Formats: sequence, structure tokens, C-alpha cells
Amino acid sequence: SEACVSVTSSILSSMDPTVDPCHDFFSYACGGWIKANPVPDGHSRWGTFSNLWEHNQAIIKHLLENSTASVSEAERKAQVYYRACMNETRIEELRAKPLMELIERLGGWNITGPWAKDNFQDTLQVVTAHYRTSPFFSVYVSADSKNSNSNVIQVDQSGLGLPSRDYYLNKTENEKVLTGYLNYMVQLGKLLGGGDEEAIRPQMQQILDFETALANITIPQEKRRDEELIYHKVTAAELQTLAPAINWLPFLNTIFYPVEINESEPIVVYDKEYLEQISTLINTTDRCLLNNYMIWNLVRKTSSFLDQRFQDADEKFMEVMWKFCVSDTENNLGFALGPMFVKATFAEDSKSIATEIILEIKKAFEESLSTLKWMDEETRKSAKEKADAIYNMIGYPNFIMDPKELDKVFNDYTAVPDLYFENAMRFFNFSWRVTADQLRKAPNRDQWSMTPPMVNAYYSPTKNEIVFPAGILQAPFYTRSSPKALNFGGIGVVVGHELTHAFDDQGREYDKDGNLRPWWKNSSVEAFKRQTECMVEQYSNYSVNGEPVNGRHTLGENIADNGGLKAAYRAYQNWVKKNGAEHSLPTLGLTNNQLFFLGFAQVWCSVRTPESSHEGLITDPHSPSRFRVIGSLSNSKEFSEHFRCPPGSPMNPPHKCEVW
Ligand SMILES: CC(C)C[C@H](NP(=O)(O)O[C@@H]1O[C@@H](C)[C@H](O)[C@@H](O)[C@H]1O)C(=O)N[C@@H](Cc1c[nH]c2ccccc12)C(=O)O
Ligand SMILES: OCCCCC(CCO)CCCCO
Ligand SMILES: [Zn+2]
Repeated sequence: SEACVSVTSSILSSMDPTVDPCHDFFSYACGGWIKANPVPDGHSRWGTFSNLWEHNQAIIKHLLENSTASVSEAERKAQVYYRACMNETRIEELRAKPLMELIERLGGWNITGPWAKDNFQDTLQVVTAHYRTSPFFSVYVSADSKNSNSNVIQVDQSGLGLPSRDYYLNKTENEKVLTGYLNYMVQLGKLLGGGDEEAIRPQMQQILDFETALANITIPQEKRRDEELIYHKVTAAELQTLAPAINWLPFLNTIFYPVEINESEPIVVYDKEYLEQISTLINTTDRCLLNNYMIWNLVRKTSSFLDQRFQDADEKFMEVMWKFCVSDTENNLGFALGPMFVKATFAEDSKSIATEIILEIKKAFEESLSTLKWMDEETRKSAKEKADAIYNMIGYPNFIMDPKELDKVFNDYTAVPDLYFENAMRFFNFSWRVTADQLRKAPNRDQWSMTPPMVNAYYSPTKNEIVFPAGILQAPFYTRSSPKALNFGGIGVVVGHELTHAFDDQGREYDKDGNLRPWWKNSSVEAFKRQTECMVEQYSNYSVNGEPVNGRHTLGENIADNGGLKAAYRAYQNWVKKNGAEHSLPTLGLTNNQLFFLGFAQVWCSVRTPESSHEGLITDPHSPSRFRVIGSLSNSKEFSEHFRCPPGSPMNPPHKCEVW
């Protein structure tokens, strides 16, 4: 009651009743929230996810600041990692020395002072395996897309100190984040013993030039959607002809030690011409520059762990782009904190209920699969079969709630009191070794690419698995006292979204066992592609601040938004079918079935930086929040019936798209 009444108030707070739902439902649902909530100090884009993440951080402080020392090695190591970084009386006493020292062990750089050595693949090997850096290219170990029960070596593009290749390329002419990034380079060049700006500026400029070629050679993420077409497996002998600049067998044999690599090693390469282009770019440029580039990468990875002269540098630039290390600790040692996190935040009740809600969403999804007009029955049968085989994890991975197993995983990491920078580096080397050690092991589903306190969720095509961290199994997504309409509208939609990823323009290319391999007739694939073109056409109709929204670019996450809204509503109808209507909320003027659509929209209430929107509109595969709402609701007949949106109001398009 008082919980219904508080929840009603916050619903009502957020809306803008001056706006008509059938005109713009997002404005109607969030216009109040938008206008009230301004983008705060430390943030450039704010909303539900921003909000809940920060609630969690604050919980992580009290967990980490224990007195009783009544926790496991792994948990104890996070406490140590935390204290170590929080002791900043110590960090101001060390200054640049830690990093400024590390460099010379590596052989120094022309910023201090002269530099001339034959040490290239050596320092390349070190920074990649010891400091978890990725200049030139990124190397790692994950499931073989075409043989999901194995891991393989993977070489991909990397090495840009900006978030996206287009900041190097567009911005030259459209606002100079280049000025702001050279600055930042220059000042860090000072902090690490570079003296005269006339001496730093040029050096640091050449790194910028090289970093832009990296970006020139780099491949636009539109030419990197479709895995079938960019997956290229080569032998290590084929890689050596392809990119002769690196001596690969020695290189691989050193970073994948203790595993032996011979000429027949399989290596998945996502762009052959890139790697060719890297090699030529490596063999063509002078070595000091090659060295200076490599160290710069090292400094970008590492500067966060030095003093408040650097933080200032990082802060300043991010205004152009001390909870601080509760983040860092979660980032690196998040599975270390998980047990603490879920003891505090996660009723085990919650797991059981979340498990029933998942069953119910699958059920509904499958009932849509059975009924889909664009597939023949044979294709519908294969799809159900892959649906049936989707594996789910809730809250946490099992192994973390067994201290014997969690301590084993973290046994080779050692955290030292008061040595934050050494602690970090030690972690980087440890983290690299965990990935390297997977090369000859089987992938399994109990291994997550997200820690439990994260406010997010995902699907893996190679494990055919949907994952929900305990961190998102929170309000507004889930609350066990909350009306079902609101639970099916929050978490229920998040679930359907993940299920639907099993079948999107990417996930459909992988079969039920997680393998990239045709498992439909081409005819059904041609038929799938036609449904999807509707959502391309649809979402390219949207614009933001006088600029289009990209319908091809956002297709996958739109397909998942649409399948999941729809599965969640059906599931909620299923629940009402079995159980009967719950009561209605009071101040609201709204039934439960309307509440469903409203709750959904209020999850996506958000504000963001005017620059961010021009940018997300090219980098984010997710649609802008408002068109996530509007694009989804607009394909729902059931949304329109329930808000009685006339025959061709904005929110009620006659060209409705439907794939899943
Ligand atoms: C439906 C939502 C609860 C979770 C949903 N996860 P999903 O899109 O399946 O997958 C996400 O996006 C993919 C492109 C990435 O490759 C994944 O690893 C993951 O980040 C999502 O849209 N996430 C967005 C929005 C978001 C959720 N939690 C966040 C926390 C911080 C920032 C953004 C988010 C994102 O991660 O970008
Ligand atoms: O049950 C197997 C768990 C093994 C845990 C590691 C596997 C990585 O794929 C990750 C742990 C985090 C190290 O940074
Ligand atoms: Zn998604």
C-alpha cells in the first residue's frame, strides 16, 4: 500500500501528462523526469543504469570496509586492493616514480631522454602479456565461433587511445578533441620527466599521427557486424606470411607460455588486410616512434594508478570526452566481491523467482515462434530447438559461492598493503595469465564476461547462454513486492531482450550448440532478412537534433527490443490468464495492462550530453533510449489497443515491423 503509494508517486513524478501517449509515449512517460533530472557533475549521460550502479558502489564501500576480517582469501584480497588504493597519503608520496620507474625497466623512451635500442618484439611481448596492453592489435583467447567447445587465439584491431576511430578522422574538421587529446599527452609527458614543451609537443604529435593511421587502417564497425563474413581462420604459418613484421611463432610461444605453439596453430583473424597493413606500417616506421607509441599505450593503461596530478589530467580530458577505486576494485576483482555483494543485496528467494520469470518469458517467446508467419514449420522447429537449449545464469556464477573454488581462481593474485600501482600491474599480469591458461581448456557456461554487481545483461552466441547479474535484478527491473505488470515490464523485458539475441541478425548465425554454421535453409534466411528490412526502414525514420538515427547500424538491438517487449507482454497475459488480475494502483488513472507499457518506458528515462547524442548515434549499437521505447511500442498492436491510439497517430504506424 505505502509501497504501492510511493511507487505510484515516482511513476507519476516521471511523466508529462501535458503530452499525449499516442503522440509520443516517451515524453509522456519520462518528460517529467527529463525536465526534473539534470545531467549531474561526474556524468555525461544519466538514467536508470547510471542511477542503480551508484547505489551499488555505496554498498560495496561498507562491504569492503570490514573490521571482522570474516571473509575469504579472494574477498580478503579485494579488501587489501581497496585499502591500498584508498591510502592516497602514500600515493602522493610516490608521485610518477612507480610508472616513471617501470618504463626504464622496459628500456625507457625518447621523452626521457635519448632512446636507441633493438628491443621491439621484446617490449611488444612485455606490454601485451605483462601489462595487458594492446598496441597494434589485440590478442586473446575465447571460444572458436566455428567449434564452440574449444578456445582459440584471436588477433583483432586495437591500439587507439580514443573510444572510436572517427574521433581521429571526423573531428579533424568537426571540433578538436585532437587539441584536447594532444594536450593530455603533452601534460602527462611533463609529469613523467619530459621538461620543455618544445621537446614534448613534437614527440607526442608523432604518436598522434601514428595513432590516426592506426585509425585510418582500422575498420568501421559497420564492416564488422557479420561474423560469418569476417571470421577467418589461418595457421600460424599463414599468419607469418600475412603479417611478416612480427615473428609470430616466437611471439605466440612467449605470451602463451607454458603452451607450445607450432606452425599449425589455429588463429582467428577478423581482418586479413588490416594485419597486412599493420605489418607494413610496423616495418616502415622508425623504432623510437614504435617504442614511444608502445609506452604511450602503457601510460594510458596505467596513469590512473599514480597521483592527483594525473587524475586531474584524466578528469579534464573526460570533460572534453573518492569512490574512484570502489569502481577499480569491482572492475578487476569483481568476482572477488561477488559473494559479499550478493549476501548483502540478493535474497536467494530472488533467484528462484527470477528463474520462474525466465521460464515464463521463454514460454511466451516460444509461443510466438510457433505462430510466426514468415517461417516455414521446419524452420520454426529448429528455432524452438535452439530456444529450448538456451542456458541461463542468475545473480552469480556458481563457483564464486564456493570459497574453495573462488580462492583457487584468485590464488595467483597477491595484493600488497599500500602499493596500489604495484597491485594493479600485478593484477594485469595475473589477468593476462588467466586468459592465456584457457587456450587448451574447454569454455564453460559458468564463466561470465560480467561480474555480479554489474547493472547490465547479455547473451553469448558461443555458449548459447543468457546471463543476468544480481546487480540488475533490482528496482526498477525487479522488486518482489512490485506489481507483476511492473516486474514483467522491467526485468521481463530485459529477459525477452536476451532470449531474442539468440535469433538476431548475429545470434541466428549460430546454432543451438553455439556453432557458427548454417542451420537454416537459405530460403528461410532470405525470409528473415526481409522482416528485418522493415526495422531498418523504421528506425532510419527517427532523427535526433536534426540528424538521422541509423537503422542498419542499430538493427540487432532493435530486433531484441522488439522480441522482448512482445514476449514479456504475452508472458504477463499468460500470468493474468492463470492467476487473474491483480488490483490497480490508485492515484494513477491507469489499468495494469497500461501500467506494463508505462513501467517499460520509465526504465529508459534518460538525459545525455548534446555531443554524446551526435556520437552515440554513430557508435552505440543500441538505439537512443527514447526510440527504444517508441520503436518498440510502435510495433505493438497491444500498446495501441490499450492507449487507444487512432489509426495513424505517431505511436501507431500502419507499417508495423515484426521479426521475433
Ligand atoms: C536491456 C538492458 C538491461 C541490457 C542490454 N544488454 P545487451 O544489449 O544484451 O548487451 C550489451 O550490449 C552489447 C552490444 C554488448 O556487446 C554486451 O556485452 C552488453 O554491453 C543493454 O541494452 N545494455 C545497454 C544499456 C545498459 C544496460 N546497463 C547499462 C549500464 C551502463 C551503461 C549502459 C547500460 C548497454 O550495455 O550498453
Ligand atoms: O569455473 C571457471 C572459472 C574461471 C575464472 C576465469 C575464467 C576466464 O574465462 C575468470 C576469473 C577472473 C580473472 O580475471
Ligand atoms: Zn542487447
